[PDB]
Amino acid sequence: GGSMKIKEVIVVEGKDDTAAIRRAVDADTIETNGAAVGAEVIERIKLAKERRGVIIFTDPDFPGEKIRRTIAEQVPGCKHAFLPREAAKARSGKGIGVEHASPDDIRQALANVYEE
Repeated sequence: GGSMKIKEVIVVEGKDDTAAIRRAVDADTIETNGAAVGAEVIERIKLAKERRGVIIFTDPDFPGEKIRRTIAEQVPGCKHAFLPREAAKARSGKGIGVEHASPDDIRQALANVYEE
């Protein structure tokens, strides 16, 4: 048994990121659908950050990192989750993307945001 529930809202790129996350944890997500984010979505992320915290979780390539840096600049105090080293490799599993990550690799990424 067992399950992991996430208090923070998880900010992700798209629908397949949300799907991979939901297969791993009980969590709410906000999808940016890219790095050109309107003020309305930024406002929703800011309100989530202030109320519950936010974890940004994007792909370890240039476009995913561009989303991450864009949100971090516009919403101070977001947390950041990263796939473990092995899962992030392009030659391990199905690739580098969050959308392709196994449930335990997503849980490890999220667990590593917390000090203890």
